[PDB]
Amino acid sequence: SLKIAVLDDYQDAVRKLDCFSLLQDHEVKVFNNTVKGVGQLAARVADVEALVLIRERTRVTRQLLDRLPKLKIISQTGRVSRDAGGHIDLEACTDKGVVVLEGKGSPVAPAELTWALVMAAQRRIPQYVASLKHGAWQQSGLKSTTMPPNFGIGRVLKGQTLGIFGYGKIGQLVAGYGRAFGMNVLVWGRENSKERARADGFAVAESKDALFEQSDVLSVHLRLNDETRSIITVADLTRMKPTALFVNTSRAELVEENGMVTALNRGRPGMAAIDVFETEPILQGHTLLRMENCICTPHIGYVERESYEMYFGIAFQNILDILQGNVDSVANPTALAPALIR
Amino acid sequence: SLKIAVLDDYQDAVRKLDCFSLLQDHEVKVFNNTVKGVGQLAARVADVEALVLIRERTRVTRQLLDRLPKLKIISQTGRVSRDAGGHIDLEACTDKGVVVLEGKGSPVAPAELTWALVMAAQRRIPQYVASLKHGAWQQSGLKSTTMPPNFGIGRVLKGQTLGIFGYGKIGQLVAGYGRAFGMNVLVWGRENSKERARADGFAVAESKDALFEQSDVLSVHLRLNDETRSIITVADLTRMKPTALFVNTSRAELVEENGMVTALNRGRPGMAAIDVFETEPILQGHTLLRMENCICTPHIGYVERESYEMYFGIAFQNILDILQGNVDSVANPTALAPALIR
Ligand SMILES: [Cl-]
Repeated sequence: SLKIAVLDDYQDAVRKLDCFSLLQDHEVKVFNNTVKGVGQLAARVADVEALVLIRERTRVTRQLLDRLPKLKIISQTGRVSRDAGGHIDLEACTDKGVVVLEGKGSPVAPAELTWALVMAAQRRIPQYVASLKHGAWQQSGLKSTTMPPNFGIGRVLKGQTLGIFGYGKIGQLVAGYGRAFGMNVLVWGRENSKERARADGFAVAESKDALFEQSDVLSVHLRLNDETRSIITVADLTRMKPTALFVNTSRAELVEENGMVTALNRGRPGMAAIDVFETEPILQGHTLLRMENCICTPHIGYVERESYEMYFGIAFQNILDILQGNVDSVANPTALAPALIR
Repeated sequence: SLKIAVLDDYQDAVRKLDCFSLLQDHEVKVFNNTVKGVGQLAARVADVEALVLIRERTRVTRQLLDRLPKLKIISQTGRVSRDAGGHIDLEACTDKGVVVLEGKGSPVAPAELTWALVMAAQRRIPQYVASLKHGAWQQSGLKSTTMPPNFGIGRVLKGQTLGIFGYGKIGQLVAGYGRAFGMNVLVWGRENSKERARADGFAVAESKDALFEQSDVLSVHLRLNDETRSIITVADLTRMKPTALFVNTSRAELVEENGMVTALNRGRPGMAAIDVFETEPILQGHTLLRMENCICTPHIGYVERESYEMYFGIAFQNILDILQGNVDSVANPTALAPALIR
């Protein structure tokens, strides 16, 4: 019987999941807000032996682990990144003999979310809905002199060009949606992405430059690492059409710092839809939130009922499996060794 | 050279269209708001000989035409309905010698808008967007105590049931989007609609009861006529699951008056997304508009760039064509016979 904490559950959804009953033999506290800074966070989880993390919402540093003597298990919803950086210091965990348990993820919820944003942006749904609530009939704004003529009006997807930057599992689903809407789908990425795209019957853009020039909607599906940090520059974005939509439900740092705000202010692309920010949560506003030609959602790509059932079901079962000596989900198995060999 | 007026163009889009230059030899006035008063409407359009209407935005009554001696042409964007309802009194037009020109429609823009609402509603996009703008991180604000658990978080489409009521051109497209997202499509309608659906590979409902009970998302795709008017009752809607979404982008009058409000207030369906209203424009104090579980858009289904280019292109060409004697677009051909014979 462990003291378990689940962090960063803003809408208090975790405790209402069918899978929550998996932890019936344990004492579970779910927190509904985020605390940053080592001191306050260590005091909040001082007695917990098992910590459940929601994706990358909280980072686990050596300095945090120094302040947590009772911690035995970190159970990660979704994948644990082995690369430099990563939101969990695995070596520091291994040093304390804290096991990190790895879950599994799914591309479906964030792919559908990507498309929901494509459709919402191209039809100016948030803008029209908000205007209507304030009494303005059929008004979406977007009528500035710097903007294209009739930019406030909806745009059809059929027969337009969809650029897909990155062809992993999410990119592949979203490319499929494009095809089913009758869009002209072009893919770009590393060599193996191009190969899998060609095998799937998708056209590959001539170059990265060609992707940004030609796309009416450009959507980014890349994992963040040293190769892809700042891979999208202001030069790339300002190559985009004045009527073009830039979509990013991946990671904010894929675009060079302030690059997006900068490009929107220069009028190319014409619109953006984003789900991810450099700093989260955003409680005190953001430049992009005050722009009528940006639609921003609060990192809801994976916030979905079936996704939570699967994600937490696995993270909770992982804790149960470890307590029975099944250590298959351990990311850092050398933390199981005695302190003498550690 | 005729005096032409275009009515009800709220965002002043018509004059910025490429097809607007078809009327370069004429005097065009475009109005940007709606007057319904027969006296105020007559005074606006007192000197014009050609009237271009935007779908059903303005009603043309006998008592309107009586107050308009100079009017010769009514050019309709989209189709002209010969139904007992009908927003134009075609008989009055004939009696006054006014020719009514019928245009052509397209299912693409309203089908894509339907899907945009399905996705916006299922991921609670406007709710999350508006909350974020107000400083609430990852709150959809669906704060009812009688809603299903976790109803404030998003829901994937994959694996869910898509109910389609009516299988014309728009329903066929929406069914195709359902299939593309991995939904189980369920089609209901008249025999020939059900037959076309089975041939297209879709499951069909055995009864209207089955359609309302089994759908997770239910979308209505019927034309309004003597049989489909008030075809959806409160009793239909309260057969829907408390987790279900009802979508209506077709016509408000398919649903019995106050039926949707009543049903939503009784928790069944759990949510609605509605593009069409009994009286348009609506007022800010409209009942549905106040509801957190109703996403309301201001009849934007056909308000789209390519759609406007197509619809107005045809309507403007129709005017040009009848001025040169080509009268194929005339819906009331007997209006062309001499006043003494009328
Ligand atoms: Cl319309």
